[PDB]
Amino acid sequence: AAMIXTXKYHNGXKKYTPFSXAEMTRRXXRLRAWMAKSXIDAVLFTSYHNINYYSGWLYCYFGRKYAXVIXXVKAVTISKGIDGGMPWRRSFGXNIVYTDWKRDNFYSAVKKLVKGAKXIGIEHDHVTLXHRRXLXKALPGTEFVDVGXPVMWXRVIKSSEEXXLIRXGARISDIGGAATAAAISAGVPEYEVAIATTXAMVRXIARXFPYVELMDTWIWFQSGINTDGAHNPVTXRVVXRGDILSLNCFPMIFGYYTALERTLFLXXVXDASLXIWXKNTAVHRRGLXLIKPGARCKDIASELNXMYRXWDLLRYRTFGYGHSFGVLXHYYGREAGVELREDIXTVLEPGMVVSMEPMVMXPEGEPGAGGYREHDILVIKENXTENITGFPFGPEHNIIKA
Amino acid sequence: AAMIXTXKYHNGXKKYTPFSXAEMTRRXXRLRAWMAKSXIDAVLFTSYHNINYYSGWLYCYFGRKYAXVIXXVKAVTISKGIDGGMPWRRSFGXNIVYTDWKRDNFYSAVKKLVKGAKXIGIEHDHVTLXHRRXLXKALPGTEFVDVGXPVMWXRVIKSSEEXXLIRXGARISDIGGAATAAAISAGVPEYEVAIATTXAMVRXIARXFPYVELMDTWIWFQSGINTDGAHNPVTXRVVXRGDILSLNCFPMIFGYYTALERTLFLXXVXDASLXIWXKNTAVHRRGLXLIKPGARCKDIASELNXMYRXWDLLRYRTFGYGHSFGVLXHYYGREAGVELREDIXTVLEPGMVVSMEPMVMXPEGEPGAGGYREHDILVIKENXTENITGFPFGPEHNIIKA
Repeated sequence: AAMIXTXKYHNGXKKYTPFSXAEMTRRXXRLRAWMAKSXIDAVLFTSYHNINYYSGWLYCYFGRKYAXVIXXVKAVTISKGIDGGMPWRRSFGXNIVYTDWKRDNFYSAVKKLVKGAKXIGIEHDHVTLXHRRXLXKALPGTEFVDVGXPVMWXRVIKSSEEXXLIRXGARISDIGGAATAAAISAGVPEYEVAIATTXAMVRXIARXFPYVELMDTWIWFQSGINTDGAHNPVTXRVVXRGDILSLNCFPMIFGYYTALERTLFLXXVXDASLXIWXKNTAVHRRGLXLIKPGARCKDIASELNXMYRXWDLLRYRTFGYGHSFGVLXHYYGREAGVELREDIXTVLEPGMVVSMEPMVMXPEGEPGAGGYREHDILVIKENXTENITGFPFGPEHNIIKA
Repeated sequence: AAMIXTXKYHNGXKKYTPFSXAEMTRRXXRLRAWMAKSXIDAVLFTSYHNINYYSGWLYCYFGRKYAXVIXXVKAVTISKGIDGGMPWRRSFGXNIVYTDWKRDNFYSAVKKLVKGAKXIGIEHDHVTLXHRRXLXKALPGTEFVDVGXPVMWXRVIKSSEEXXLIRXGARISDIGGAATAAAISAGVPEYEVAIATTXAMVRXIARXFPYVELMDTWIWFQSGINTDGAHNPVTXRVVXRGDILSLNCFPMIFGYYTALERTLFLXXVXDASLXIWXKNTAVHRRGLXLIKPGARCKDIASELNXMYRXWDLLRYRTFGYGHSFGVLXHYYGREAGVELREDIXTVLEPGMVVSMEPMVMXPEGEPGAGGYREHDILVIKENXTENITGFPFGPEHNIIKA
């Protein structure tokens, strides 16, 4: 007991951030605005993605509860004692800490920042059944309302600053892109290429920011059958001549995700594979033209489906054509509202940042067996969209003969 | 629709696994037993850690729903189209795939594998409120019971095979350790050290298995104020002579976590800092002796707390003395039932794998400012506990001069 349960130790000074004070305030005020309309007294964010969007700080889980409370006048994050003052140095607003000594210390903190609320917003899509039960025990008369979906929609529109940062990530995506290409050789293990590439981006990232946290940045370099799944982990498989390859760059900068995904081939490509590769590339080019303000997600997916249908490749499609960007990674975020999927009528609006990544996968034993995929990032504007991915795609440039 | 919604396509052949068929069957039958005694018809696992423990396969989230169903006769994993046949190649048992074409495709998948069930077990500590209502919308008269807690308790005990794998991780933790040490030097940026270390471990893992997926393995190398938080990310800060440093190794092998954490100093260490470091190491040696079968987690903590209370350092403790190992990582898992915290009365039994990692944090400006910590893993046996961490700890060895 004589041990501190909830105290605020602000160690060190606020760290650099790419986002301006106005940008961070804009976000926090967007919420207060939504609260005011839905009669909410305070909002309790708990996911990686929301806390990062609204505070600028990205937390490390390891089984502990984390959060951020926002009412009309304040904005506070709730980190654990294991994080010292890093969460305070990195978040826009205030920070408070709780310890492991008592099992309810976290709730004791949310309670302190929630004094008086009647209706509180929590993320219905991140809060578990257990967490909800413990929250009701901690906040007796509070009615919980969802803020998860509302944030998601508000996040689909990127500001110029977010836009600025994503543009910067795309650049690094190309730097990595160049490093993979240079590493490709018959005989080299996949993991060696990944190491070469990730190192390239980490160093590049470390160099372009006065201050920055090198985190989660990774590479997915797949060869042969490993290419049958877009998220397949790097393995120790040896790359062979002729193998179909998949270059995937994911540099994570201040929580924001950007990627570069390109199909490649070692030494040479066979007719069957070349055949499918070009057809997929053709769909890609068409996809890049369909991204425009006012277009419905499904319409885009329906039109592209046709081209595949002609070459009877439709049944080999692996996943949706594109998703929203911003604050997400492989283990958090992603605005489900914007998905280039057949039954999503969501309209594309200026400010959104979607991707075009057509992929088909052919089975083992089949000619051209493997996964084919190109991935570009487009910023939607008032009367068009800007493709910000520089790396070349297609047979004309990606048959690596090093 | 001329497009497949739920189909199973097993592209490739079952990959190698460190676990035997007996080991995996054991885990799946532990559930089947619990279900039988609690009258459950089927279990729907949905978390990273549970699907990995029971199927051996670690999925990639990226916003999609994943699962594994287990009734009395079958064991099937549910993966997305974007994953191709990788989920099948790594799953112990059957595998089914669903597509993005329709929003409920995943649900008709679980629906198919759950026919006739009245009581279904889900993970209440992982299922969101949103996920929960959708499951109720898809499985009408079905009653949901928690299976997360039951699994957590069953996983606290590690089999020999798991113990084997964990010993291999620890060995790799030591290689990372040597690599970090070799890279420490006034003038070098933190991330350069991190890269050297991670590269060393990834290469060492790729070399130890006929087949292995190189995933998530990472290093946290902290210097100066960045040592105030144990999970503080790598930054681009240049290391200076006399800086306190934290070496942290986390190799991820087939989803299993192991760790090596050691306090280090560059060139020299001041008297103030050497002072705190020696006492922390003292709390460490004592902690290693207190880990034995029969001990209650809370008793170990109360006993070590008294040591810190002697030197008036108790107020600087950052977090719990130790946790349980197994299928965990920074973004998933962790058996909450075994925490070396003040209010946890769990009795350590043979077969558990716990850590001993005392830490103290001194604020900026104070003498000795910084975060001090050591981390050893111990495999509890019938009559004692084996320390499998080999890298040295203490001032006698970690005042890096190079």
